[PDB]
Amino acid sequence: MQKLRSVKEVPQDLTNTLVNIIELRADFELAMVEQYSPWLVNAPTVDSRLFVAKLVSDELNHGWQLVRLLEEFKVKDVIERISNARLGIHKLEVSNLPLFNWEDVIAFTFLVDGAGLYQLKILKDCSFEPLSTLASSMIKEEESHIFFSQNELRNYQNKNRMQGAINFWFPRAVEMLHMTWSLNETHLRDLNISDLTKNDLINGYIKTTNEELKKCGYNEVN
Amino acid sequence: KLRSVKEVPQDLTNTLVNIIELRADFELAMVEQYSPWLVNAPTVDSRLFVAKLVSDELNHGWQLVRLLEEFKVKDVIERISNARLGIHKLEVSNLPLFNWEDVIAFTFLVDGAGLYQLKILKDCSFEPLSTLASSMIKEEESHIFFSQNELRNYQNKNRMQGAINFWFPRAVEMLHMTWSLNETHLRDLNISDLTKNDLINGYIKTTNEELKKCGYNEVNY
Repeated sequence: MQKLRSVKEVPQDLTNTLVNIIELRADFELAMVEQYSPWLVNAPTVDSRLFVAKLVSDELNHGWQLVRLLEEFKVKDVIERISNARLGIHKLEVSNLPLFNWEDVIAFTFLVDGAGLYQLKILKDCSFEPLSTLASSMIKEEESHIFFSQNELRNYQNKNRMQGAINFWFPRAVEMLHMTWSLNETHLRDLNISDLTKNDLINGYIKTTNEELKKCGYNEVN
Repeated sequence: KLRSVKEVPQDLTNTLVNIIELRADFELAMVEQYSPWLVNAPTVDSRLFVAKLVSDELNHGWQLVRLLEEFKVKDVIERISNARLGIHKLEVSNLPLFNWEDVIAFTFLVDGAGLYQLKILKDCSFEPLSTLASSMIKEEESHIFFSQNELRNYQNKNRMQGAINFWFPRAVEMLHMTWSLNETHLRDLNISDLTKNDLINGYIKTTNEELKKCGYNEVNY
C-alpha cells in the first residue's frame, strides 16, 4: 500500500478517524501516568519503584508525542480535552480505575497494558507514516513492561490474591479491545489497521494470555 | 581519601551515616512533593521535566540508601524507606507543593540550596559519597536552569514573588540544619564548608542577584 507521510496527504474523510485513533491512544497512556504515580513511593521494593518511574516516564513521553502529532491536524479542542482529562473523565472505563493494591499494578500491566500492545503491533502497519513510526518505536518499551509484570506474577507469594486481581482485570482488558469496534471500518481499511476490530485479535489475545498465565503458575480466565 | 567503610574510623561513622541519611531523605521526599505535577504541570514541556526530576531524585536517593547497606544501619535504612510527608527530617521536606509557583520557587531556592551542599560533598573524604555527589551535579543544574526559565516566563509576577518570599527563608533555614553536626568530624571528612557562614552569605547574595536578573525583588533574611 501507498504511505501517507503528512496531514496534507490524508483525505478529509480519514482525518476524524485518524485523530480519534491518536486521541484514544494519547488518553490511555496519559491515564496510566495518574494510575501508576502513587506507586513511585509505595511499590514494595526498590527495583519496583524504579520500574514504576521508568513506565511513568515512558507513558508520559509516548502520550505527549501522540498529542504533538495532533497539532498538525488543527484539533485544538481535542488537544485541550486530552490535557484536562483526569480519573473519571478518561474515554475507557479501565483508564478511570485507580490501582489501589500492588497486585492491581501487576495485573493491569500484564493484562491491560498487554492488550494495548496487541493494538500497538497493528498500528505499526498504519498507512499514516507519523503514527506507524511512533507505534513501532513504542513496542520495545511496552514489551519491557510486560516482561517485568511476568516476573512479578511468578514471584508473587499470595497466589490466591493475585488470581483475584487477574480475574478482575482480564475481562476488562477484553472489553477494552472491543471499544475500537465503533470506528469506521472503511476508514480502518484505508489506514491498513482493520485488524483492530476483528475477532481474531481478541481470540488470539485470550488464548495467548491464558497460555502465559498457566506458564506463570495461574488459572486461566474463560 | 576513604574508599570503603573499613577505612572509615569509628569516630566518623555516625556523622557520615547521618550526612548520607539526610541527603537520601531530602531527595526521596522530592519524589512525593513533585509527583502530583506529572499530571497537573501547566504545559507539556513542564510535565516532561517533572518526570525527569522525579526519575533523577528517586534514582539518586536509592543510590544514597545503597551506600548505607555497608555501614550496618538497617534501622536507619528502614526509617528512610518508611518516611512520608510529615515524618521527613527537614521541615521543607514535609511541605507539599500545592501551586505551580511553589514548584518553581522550591526548585530554584530549596533544590538550589541543596546544590550548594552537593558541591561541597563532591570533595568528601569518603570516596563512594563524593563520586555519587559529583555525578548528580549536572542533573541538579538542569533543574535550576529550568526553574530560572519558568521564573522569567511567569505572568503573575506578584504571585510568583509571594512564593519566592515564602521559600527563600526556608531554604536559608535548611542550610543551617547542618550546624548541629560535629565540626571536628566534618573537617576530618573534608566537608566543614557545609557549616560555614560564607556558604549561607554566598547563597543569599548569588540567589538575590539571580532573582533580580530574572526580574524579581531581592529577599532580605
